[PDB]
Amino acid sequence: SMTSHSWLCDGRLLCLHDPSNKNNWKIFRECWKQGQPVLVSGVHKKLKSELWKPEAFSQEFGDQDVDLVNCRNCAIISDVKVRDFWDGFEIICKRLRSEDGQPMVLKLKDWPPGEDFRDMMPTRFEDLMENLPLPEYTKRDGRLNLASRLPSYFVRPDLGPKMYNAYGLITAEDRRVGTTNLHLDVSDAVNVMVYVGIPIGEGAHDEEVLKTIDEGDADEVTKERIHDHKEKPGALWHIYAAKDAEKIRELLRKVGEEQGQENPPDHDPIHDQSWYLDQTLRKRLYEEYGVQGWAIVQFLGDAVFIPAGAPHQVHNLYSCIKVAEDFVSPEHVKHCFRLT
Ligand SMILES: O=C(O)c1ccncc1
Ligand SMILES: [Cl-]
Ligand SMILES: [Cl-]
Ligand SMILES: [Cl-]
Ligand SMILES: [Cl-]
Ligand SMILES: [Mn+2]
Repeated sequence: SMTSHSWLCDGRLLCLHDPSNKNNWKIFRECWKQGQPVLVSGVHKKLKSELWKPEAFSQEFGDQDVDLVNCRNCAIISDVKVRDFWDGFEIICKRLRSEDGQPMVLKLKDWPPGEDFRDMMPTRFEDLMENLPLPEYTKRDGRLNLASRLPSYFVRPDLGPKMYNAYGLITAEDRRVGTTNLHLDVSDAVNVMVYVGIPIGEGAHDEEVLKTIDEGDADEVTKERIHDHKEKPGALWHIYAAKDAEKIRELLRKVGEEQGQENPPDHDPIHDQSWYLDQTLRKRLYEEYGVQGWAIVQFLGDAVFIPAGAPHQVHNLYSCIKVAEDFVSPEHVKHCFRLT
C-alpha cells in the first residue's frame, strides 16, 4: 500500500514517500529540529525528464569553456569544452584518458558558474523550484525560509540552485575516494538526484556497487530497494550531526600527524575539504570518539535534506546529475550567525 513515510538507518532516518503531500511538515519538523537529515523519494516523477539528460546538456551548452577535476588524484583539467565532459558521461570509451591510458573519473567544476543557473537554464529552474519538497522551507519566498529576511549579522546563501555533475567511481581502489570530500555548509540544503547514468563499454560493474554499499555501512531496508524494486542508485553519502564536527576535527588532526602532515594545532581539516572518511576512518571515528554517522544511498529522484553545520561526503557509484537549493530554516539559523 501507498504509505506517508518509512525509516532507514534502523529508525534513525525519516523517508517521506510523496514529495507534494501538504502534511509532510508535521513529520519532517520533529526530525529536523533534532538535527537529523531527511530523505524524500519520488521527486523524479514530478519533473520533465527530457530537461535532465546528459545528451541535452551537451547539445545546448557543449561549446562553453570549463575546468574538470580528476576525482582519483584531485588534478585540475583546465579550459576544456563542456561537451568533453558530457559525451563521456555514460560511454566510457569517449572519456578523457590519464597518462596511464585509463578513462578518467571526472567532476565538472562550478557549472553553471556561480549564480548563473537561472539565466542560463530558465526552464530547468522553473521545473526544479515548482517541484521541490517541503516548499515552505525550500522555495526562495517560503514562509519558513529566512534567507531573504536576515540582517548582515547572518551569512546569507548565494542564489542557486547549484548543479553537481560527476562520473561514478569504478574500481576497488576508488572505494577509498570521494566525489566530494568531507565539508560543512552554514546554510541548510536540499540536494535532488535528477539523473543516474549506468555506463556501457565496461558495463558489467554491478557487483563492485554492492560491495561499496555493503562496506559503506548501508542498512538492510536500503539494500532491499536495489534487489526488490530495481531502483537506480546514484551516490553513497555519509552525514554527521553538526554537534560532532569538533570530534571529527580532533580525529583528522591526529591522523594528519600520524601521516606526517605538519599543521598548526588550530587548523580546520573539515574546512580544507581534503579528507574522505573510508571504512577504516569511519570505524576509528565510532570506536575512539563515540561518533556515529548516517550512511545514505540516494537513488534517482531522492531528495537529501542536509542540516546546516552537518559534515558530509559523497561517493558517486554511477555517473550522477544532481541539483541543490540552499535555504535558512529557523531550526538551524545559529549556524550562519557571525557572533558569540
Ligand atoms: O558532489 C556532491 O554531490 C555534493 C557537493 C557538495 N555538497 C553536497 C553534495
Ligand atoms: Cl532551460
Ligand atoms: Cl512545507
Ligand atoms: Cl573536495
Ligand atoms: Cl543544530
Ligand atoms: Mn555540501
